[PDB]
Amino acid sequence: DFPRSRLRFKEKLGEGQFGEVHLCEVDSPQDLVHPLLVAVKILRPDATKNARNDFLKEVKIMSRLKDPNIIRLLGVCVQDDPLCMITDYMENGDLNQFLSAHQLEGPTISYPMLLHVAAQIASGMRYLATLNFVHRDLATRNCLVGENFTIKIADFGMSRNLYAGDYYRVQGRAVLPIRWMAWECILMGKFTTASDVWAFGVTLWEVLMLCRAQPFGQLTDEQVIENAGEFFRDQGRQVYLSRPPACPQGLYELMLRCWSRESEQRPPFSQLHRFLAEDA
Ligand SMILES: C[C@H]1CN(c2cncnc2)Cc2cc(NC(=O)c3cc(CN4CCN(C)CC4)cc(C(F)(F)F)c3)ccc21
Repeated sequence: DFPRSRLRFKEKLGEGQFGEVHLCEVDSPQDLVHPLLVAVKILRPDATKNARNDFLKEVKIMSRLKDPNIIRLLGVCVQDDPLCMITDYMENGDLNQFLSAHQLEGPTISYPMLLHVAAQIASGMRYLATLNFVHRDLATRNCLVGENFTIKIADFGMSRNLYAGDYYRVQGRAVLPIRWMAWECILMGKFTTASDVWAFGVTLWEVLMLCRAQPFGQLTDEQVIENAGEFFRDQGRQVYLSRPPACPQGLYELMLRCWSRESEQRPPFSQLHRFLAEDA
């Protein structure tokens, strides 16, 4: 596994129950593939067996995820306690905070740069599909920003209090990000690659809004659940996210295709990348 002796503390990026996150420095990297900045999630020596089990299930998943636009697992420290996972560290935080702090061309962001960010997301989602892996929680909050506008798709679960509003419970049953979920996810619980395309659609709406508003921000969580019912009903009472001001009708009709009632009609990520890379 990874030598703990090679991890040099810099900052405590945060804490929670059963663990805490650290930013560390690694000299002369001859373990991975001038010191390298790494992100370390460490399990508390007080953590429950349920907490230990969840950590090793998460390590198992991440170990297969190897793509330039997906968060890499550099290593683990599982042989002894406390258990830890080492990922790449993305200096500019998540895409939501990154976009929220910028204005369109407080630094600026250009329309081609917005599309370039949305292109990395599609190319990344394309990879997970080739592995037949459903993300289940794609949104800007779950996208990390690095040097030279690089985007790497991550998943924080429901660990950050900042995004508590993006999740609807449903107890007790299942805490869900309904505002990003397709109609079939809400009514049936049928998560697929085709429903990830719907989430991608909503994510591209977020990017073109520059993370300024929450999807269906004027409607209640119950009203959004009601709206999934109208897509199944197909009588013309179904509603959609409005066109962002800085969005041409062209790119808007793309978002609309991610919102086709039939999952077969929704375009795949290979097609979504190619359009975001060619048409502007
Ligand atoms: C080190 C620490 C801090 N870190 C950081 C902080 N600041 C700047 N840079 C980096 C980011 C980070 C991220 C993770 N986990 C992932 O990235 C993730 C995990 C899975 C599978 N789990 C989903 C959640 N579920 C509850 C359990 C299963 C899916 C996917 C993918 F499929 F989307 F790729 C990626 C773990 C630790 C850390």
